[PDB]
Amino acid sequence: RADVAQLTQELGTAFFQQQQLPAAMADTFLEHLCLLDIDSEPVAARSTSIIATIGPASRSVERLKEMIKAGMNIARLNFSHGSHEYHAESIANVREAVESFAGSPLSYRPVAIALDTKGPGSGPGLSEQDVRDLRFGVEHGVDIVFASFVRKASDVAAVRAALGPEGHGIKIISKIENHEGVKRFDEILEVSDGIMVARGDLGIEIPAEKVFLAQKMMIGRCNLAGKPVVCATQMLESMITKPRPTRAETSDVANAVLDGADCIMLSGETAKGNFPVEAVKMQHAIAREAEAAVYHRQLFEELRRAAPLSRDPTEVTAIGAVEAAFKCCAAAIIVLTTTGRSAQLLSRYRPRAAVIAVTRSAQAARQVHLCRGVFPLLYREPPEAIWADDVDRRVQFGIESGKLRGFLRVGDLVIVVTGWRPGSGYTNIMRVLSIS
Amino acid sequence: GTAFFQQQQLPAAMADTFLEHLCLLDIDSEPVAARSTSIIATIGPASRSVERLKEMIKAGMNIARLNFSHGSHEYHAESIANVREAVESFAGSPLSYRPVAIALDTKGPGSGPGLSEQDVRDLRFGVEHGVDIVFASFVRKASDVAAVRAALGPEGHGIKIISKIENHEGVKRFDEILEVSDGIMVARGDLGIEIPAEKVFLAQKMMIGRCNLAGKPVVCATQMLESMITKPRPTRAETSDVANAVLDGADCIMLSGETAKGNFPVEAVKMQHAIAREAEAAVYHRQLFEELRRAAPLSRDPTEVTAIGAVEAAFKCCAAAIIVLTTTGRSAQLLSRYRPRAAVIAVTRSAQAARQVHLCRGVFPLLYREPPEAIWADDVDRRVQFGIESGKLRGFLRVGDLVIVVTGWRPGSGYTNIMRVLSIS
Amino acid sequence: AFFQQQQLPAAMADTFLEHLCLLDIDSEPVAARSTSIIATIGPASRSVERLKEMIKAGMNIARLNFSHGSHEYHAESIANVREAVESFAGSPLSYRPVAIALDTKGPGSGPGLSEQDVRDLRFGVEHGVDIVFASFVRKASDVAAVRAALGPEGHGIKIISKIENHEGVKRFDEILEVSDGIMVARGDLGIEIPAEKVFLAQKMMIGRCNLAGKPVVCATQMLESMITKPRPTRAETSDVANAVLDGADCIMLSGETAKGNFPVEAVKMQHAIAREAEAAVYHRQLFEELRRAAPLSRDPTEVTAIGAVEAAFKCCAAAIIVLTTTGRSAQLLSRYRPRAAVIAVTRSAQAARQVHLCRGVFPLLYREPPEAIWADDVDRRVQFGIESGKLRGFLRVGDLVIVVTGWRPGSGYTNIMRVLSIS
Amino acid sequence: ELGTAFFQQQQLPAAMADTFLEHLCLLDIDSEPVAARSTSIIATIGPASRSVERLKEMIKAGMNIARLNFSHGSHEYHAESIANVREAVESFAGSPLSYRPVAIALDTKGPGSGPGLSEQDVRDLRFGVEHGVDIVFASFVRKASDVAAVRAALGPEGHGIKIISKIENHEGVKRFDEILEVSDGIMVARGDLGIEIPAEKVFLAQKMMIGRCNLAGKPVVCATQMLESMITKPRPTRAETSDVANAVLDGADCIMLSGETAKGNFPVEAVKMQHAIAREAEAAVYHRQLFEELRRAAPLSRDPTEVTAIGAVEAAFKCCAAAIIVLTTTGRSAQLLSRYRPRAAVIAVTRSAQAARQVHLCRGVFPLLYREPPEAIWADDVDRRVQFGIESGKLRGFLRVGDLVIVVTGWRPGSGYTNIMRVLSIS
Ligand SMILES: O=P(O)(O)OC[C@H]1O[C@](O)(COP(=O)(O)O)[C@@H](O)[C@@H]1O
Ligand SMILES: O=P(O)(O)OC[C@H]1O[C@](O)(COP(=O)(O)O)[C@@H](O)[C@@H]1O
Ligand SMILES: O=P(O)(O)OC[C@H]1O[C@](O)(COP(=O)(O)O)[C@@H](O)[C@@H]1O
Ligand SMILES: O=P(O)(O)OC[C@H]1O[C@](O)(COP(=O)(O)O)[C@@H](O)[C@@H]1O
Ligand SMILES: [K+]
Ligand SMILES: [K+]
Ligand SMILES: [K+]
Ligand SMILES: [K+]
Ligand SMILES: [Mg+2]
Ligand SMILES: [Mg+2]
Ligand SMILES: [Mg+2]
Ligand SMILES: [Mg+2]
Ligand code: NA
Ligand code: NA
Ligand code: NA
Repeated sequence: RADVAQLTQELGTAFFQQQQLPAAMADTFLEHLCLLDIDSEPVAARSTSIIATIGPASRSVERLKEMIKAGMNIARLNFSHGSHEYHAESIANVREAVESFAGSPLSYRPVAIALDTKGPGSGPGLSEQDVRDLRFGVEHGVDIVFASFVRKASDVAAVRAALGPEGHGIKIISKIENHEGVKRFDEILEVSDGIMVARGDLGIEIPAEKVFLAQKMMIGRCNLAGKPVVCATQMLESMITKPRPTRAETSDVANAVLDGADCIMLSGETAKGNFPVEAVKMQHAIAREAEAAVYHRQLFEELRRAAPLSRDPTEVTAIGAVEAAFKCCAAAIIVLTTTGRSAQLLSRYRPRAAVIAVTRSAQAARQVHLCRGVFPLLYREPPEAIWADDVDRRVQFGIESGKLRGFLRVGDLVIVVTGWRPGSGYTNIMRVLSIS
Repeated sequence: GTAFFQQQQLPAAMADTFLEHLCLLDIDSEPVAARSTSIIATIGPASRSVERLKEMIKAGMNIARLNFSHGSHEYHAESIANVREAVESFAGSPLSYRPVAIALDTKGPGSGPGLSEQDVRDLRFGVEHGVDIVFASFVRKASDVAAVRAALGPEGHGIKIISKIENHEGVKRFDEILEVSDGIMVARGDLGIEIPAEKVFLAQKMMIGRCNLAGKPVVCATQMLESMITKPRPTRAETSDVANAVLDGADCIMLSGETAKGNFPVEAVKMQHAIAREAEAAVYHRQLFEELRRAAPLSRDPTEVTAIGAVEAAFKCCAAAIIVLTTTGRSAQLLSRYRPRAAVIAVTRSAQAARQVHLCRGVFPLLYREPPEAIWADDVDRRVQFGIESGKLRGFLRVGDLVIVVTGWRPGSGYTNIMRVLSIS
Repeated sequence: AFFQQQQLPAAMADTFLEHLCLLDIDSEPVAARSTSIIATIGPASRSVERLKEMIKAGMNIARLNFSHGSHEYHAESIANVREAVESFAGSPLSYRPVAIALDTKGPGSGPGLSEQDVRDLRFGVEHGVDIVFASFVRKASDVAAVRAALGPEGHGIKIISKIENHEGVKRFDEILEVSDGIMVARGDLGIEIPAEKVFLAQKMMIGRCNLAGKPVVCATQMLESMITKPRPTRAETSDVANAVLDGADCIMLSGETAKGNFPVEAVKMQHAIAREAEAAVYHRQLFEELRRAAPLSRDPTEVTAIGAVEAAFKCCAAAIIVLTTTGRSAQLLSRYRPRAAVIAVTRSAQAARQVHLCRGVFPLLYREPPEAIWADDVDRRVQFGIESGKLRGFLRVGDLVIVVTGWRPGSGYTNIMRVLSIS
Repeated sequence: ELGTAFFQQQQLPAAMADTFLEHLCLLDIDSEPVAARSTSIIATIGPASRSVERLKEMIKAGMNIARLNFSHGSHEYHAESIANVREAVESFAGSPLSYRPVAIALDTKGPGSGPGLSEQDVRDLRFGVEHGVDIVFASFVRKASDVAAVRAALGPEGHGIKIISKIENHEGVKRFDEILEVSDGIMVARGDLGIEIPAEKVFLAQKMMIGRCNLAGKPVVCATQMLESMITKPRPTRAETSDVANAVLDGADCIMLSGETAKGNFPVEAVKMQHAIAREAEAAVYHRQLFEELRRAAPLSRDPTEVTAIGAVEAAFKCCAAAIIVLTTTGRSAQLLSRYRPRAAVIAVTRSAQAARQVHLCRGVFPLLYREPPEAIWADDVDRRVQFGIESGKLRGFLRVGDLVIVVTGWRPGSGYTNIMRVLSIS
């Protein structure tokens, strides 16, 4: 207790009874489980992003507005079904629903658009349909590609080549769907931006009883590499027909978050099901509960022990900022980022504190949804004449959005992460600030 | 030789952190050990046939659950007769005979504040028909367990009482309930309606952790393979749920509609068996054993002291099994609480203890039928040899394997105090 | 080559046992010596010429034992120490501050702070001593009497309570609470309690001081045989190494420097052993345990300190440069025992002297002209830390350093940590 | 059932701590040691400690191993020292409470230069075999071939003599692994080591060698200048008491006295001081981390003696066992228990007088020489030896009725079959 006694006197016992903080303070994983409390309410914003597949049940602008409000962060377009005209209309509807909230930039929630490819089929690699669909993606400015049936590093290179010179900024998330993809995982992760554990095909390609081993291994390896990992397929399957999920489905969603997944996905549940909005709301409710149940004490210790020494100032600042956030129970870590990289490096240490990422790049704001606990804020103001004042205005924008979004209150401590000069790659500063 | 350290997730077992353990999990590393998490199958119209029950026993069913929320006493007496006929059909080959427990799951208190009159009648029927376990519905406080125990009367003292936690009050009063119960059931069906659905996993993980700390059996129940009531293969969420219940530390996993009324009762049992085997090999024993040891208090009880020594010895040599002689099952339960990787082969003359020890993870009961040898030390050795011969026939043991043998210094329950390292010949 | 030195193979070990197995006599220490050396000034070490050699050998704190000698004698010792210290002031990038500590005679027959101690404490204030080593502290009220005897002009003097008997050990927690630090005074402790129990008292007190983040001094008979012999015994080198491994902030020399035949050699020996022992510290366990035990805090200096030490370990930072007025920001970094040297840039001459009490804090006294813009003044003090660090061998071009500063002037506002590449 | 007082003695509050830092913070000068002293004391025999009367006082003070330094004195001088040690030891053979085996160790002059074993070392090693010494402390061992030369010189009759390799220079430290592999144990010979390598590096060599020996399960001796000032002064310095305590905390199986007992004015007081400090330091060992690390670092084993030893040590910790009674012919089963550093005393019952003397090299092993004729029924002979261990334990203060003990035996007679651990209640 002496390690939390002064902070308990200052913040109160009510603060320390919420968000599974009694379980967080435990000295062993066993004691942590024993202290999990159904009466300990989650307080933090939901950190695991929700990917919802867009289809006939979730295509209308009106329905998409409800889905964004329910918690959808990434809209998935499954190119296994529908024409280019159909998907272009889905993209337009998503963009219309997203831009309907651009009224106030303080609450504007960016939504990424992901293109999920049909796949190689009987072919040994990049199909002609995938080449056409990937070209459509670049032309329509998609943020992410979920590349189907990635079996080796050369499959990812073929996807990158098909995106051409104009699609260099698009994130490639390799879908691991068969035995070869699992066995060649390391070479695939090395050349990918992230991974999707595509359990539908994986569960038919390898014995169904082995899928959890592949899922846990891939999530662990992605967490170690600091690259986003998506858990997908049949997470809330029964909700395609019923308004409430089974006990196995709620458990699966909670366990994907506890495993370390950055994102969780909905397929038939939102694309064609009877309750698309309810499915998004259910993933949101479970992820909030499960994130608070993460045993950060061991996770942070293990991420530090396993991660190699780094001479990169962004990485060095990120670990210092996460350590500082844990020391004071910081409400948030506000970070300025051009590409999303500084926010991704904070996310890899899994802080309890929300990572509020302030960026001018609309694409980076959408793409950072791939990183757990990163809350993107799109800054729209033109640059100030003095650079230091432009940095300060962006930090204040993060604070004001954080106050109005519920993340921050007067009296809270926040960690602010910035760099010494303009441009990407120069993050090197960490500040402890009292919110006024 | 060399292939041995490739199997049963041994590369992941040797890892220095839980994160690296996860990174080393291999879909090609085949499980070798026998499946340690017991399977409880609910009996109903889909699974009452004596011939279908024989297939369920072969598939891996260890405990037959009788749900007294449906059917009369006449119905449940027929279910018991059918289970006993199917189980006893294998008694002609003692080396492969698998005991099967019979559990009575009560209707519950309804709108009442405690033990119902129907529950009193059902509990007496349970004693009269010799059931091994009671799964007491809606246990909300310690007095509910005392009322169940009193309704079982003087003749039902040996029946195990597994308290079902199904509502907010049961979760909040968990410690006082566990203290007076033989074990717990995380009854997720009612729990998921009584508390928010998104909070059930917290209740399940807490209860399993607390039962593991207390060394008392814990059952994970309801909708684990729900889609298998009508489909031949489960969903990805269902296989994950079964695997995670085992990784959480559940001693038993259960099937309800999947075996009582569904079209795939045998396949549901086979699926739980296949998943549990994979998940048990994926347990990070290095941390689990260390934490169970650190949390367990010092003990002056020789059975408890021998059990921790035997489990430590089994991990040191990668023992294929710990062979234990037991009258009540207690010596096997105390070995099970330290979660050894080695199968705990429990040799007993008590048909009831043989059935009840299925509640304890990794305990493989063998019912010894022979009358005692005149020389007690020779009778103990004959039982150890029966454990070895059964283990060999069932694939648990081979010549060259090391086994830990746990026995006592005198006849009768409560005197376990010896651990021996034996090479299988 | 980098990873072969300063016991880095042993530092990477997964257990304390494997760390011991990987210790290498060929792995040379590269970091500057972090444990301060306290040398007792007496007939063998009073000359200005001798004191210059002692400062060069590694003496950081000059102890005046008021159990012997008059006020006139000690005033002359103080003047000689100050003359020797100030003779190196011509090179500001290499100047080493040296603290002056007054070790009291003690209560004797007990009851009441001695009238001799009242006079000696007033002498200390008048002569501007940095530290008081208060003899035979048995309870919190003894520290209060020492503080009261220092008066209004002595508020800034650090009180290091000497634990010398059973009562002091038993009432340790209440003593530490009101003291700036502790001295494990093994001479009297070894006569007051059984000789074979002193190591238990030493290890307990060092552990509790490390937990509290307060300085702890190991003292007496560390290199005893060096009073008459040019080389110490095997037990003496082991004792010095083990005091550093136990977690002592300072190590002391008494008769070895006050009256011995080899005072300079004794200082050189403590310096050589301490540097080897500091590299042999198993930081992986020490940092984790200190981090887990240090309470959660909303004080920005405490929050910045742990973030800075974590960042330093992540990049193998050559140093943590910190700006400090009172020494507090450097003390809060020192409590986490970084491998990186804590270079404390200060304008206060007294704070520069007193921070030698905290392990791994290298004080630099800032004497460069002031800048008109506060932001430029801070930057120049940071560049001074870099320049002094380069000259002294702490830093080289290409090294990474962690820089710790505040958002406004004055003490108590440290809240910034920056990762900086040298040149 | 143990009482409250039980958990306050032998640093049990510090033993229960969750971190090493918390363990240090909980060390208590008022928490009295209760266990018997486990670190053996080696005393060098010389003019100050040669008389039968002085040796009797040294045995009473705690001397377990008598060291004969063949760097000085003739074969006739050392034969008289050996006879005096044996006379002093056998003078207690009447009283079971006072009789204790004492090993005799021959410390060689060394190679000086040359390319192999010196002619003097060959003759001195032959003298050792002829006079039935238990241990050889081989001076200036630099490589594995130096150990093989000592092993060869122990002739056809002395293959059972333990070779403790003395590491005294840079080459010995650098070639440590190959030396330890072929040796029975190691001596950290700090006198020469402190002249051969920089004085400030000796502690690194000491801690490294003790750690590697602990990992290998082989005895390690800390030697030279431990209580140096006691050659002329009746009490040691603060650095000397610290050095003894830290050698025990480092993991040394034995501690040594050289000039302190060979020529000093206070030989008996030096032995008493080492006994007093070792008892305090053994209780201060952080067993929770030590056992966990020894467990994690030691490889998996299919040797039943090793498997039984770890099970027995785990069981001893679980019940706070007063002792682990082990039957051993060569000492190996006691050595394998000792490597896991139990807090419980390891009472080793043996018929071998040589094994009884030699097991003093292993920390926490209390040898009991058994001389009853063998029973016709082997199980009866085993039971009689187990009860001999219990009754000796009761007489010596290790055990009382109601205590729990762990008993380690094998399934058949002869060395190499240890495979049984039992939990017994003392009646
Ligand atoms: O995370 P990224 O892509 O490296 O961006 C971080 C960069 O953002 C900043 O904080 C602000 O940069 P800009 O003013 O160019 O937007 C830089 O100081 C820092 O290098
Ligand atoms: O586990 P339990 O019920 O305590 O039974 C263990 C008992 O079994 C035995 O091994 C054999 O006893 P029996 O010969 O009476 O079957 C005893 O020595 C021991 O006390
Ligand atoms: O360690 P201390 O005593 O709190 O001093 C730290 C202070 O030093 C500074 O870095 C510089 O302050 P000054 O300009 O007054 O010297 C402050 O920003 C900070 O509050
Ligand atoms: O430690 P060692 O030399 O292997 O001796 C252990 C041996 O002692 C015994 O316990 C008793 O053997 P003996 O009857 O031959 O003395 C054996 O069962 C065991 O193999
Ligand atoms: K697809
Ligand atoms: K029921
Ligand atoms: K004094
Ligand atoms: K010699
Ligand atoms: Mg697919
Ligand atoms: Mg129910
Ligand atoms: Mg004194
Ligand atoms: Mg020598
Ligand atoms: Na996110
Ligand atoms: Na089972
Ligand atoms: Na000993």
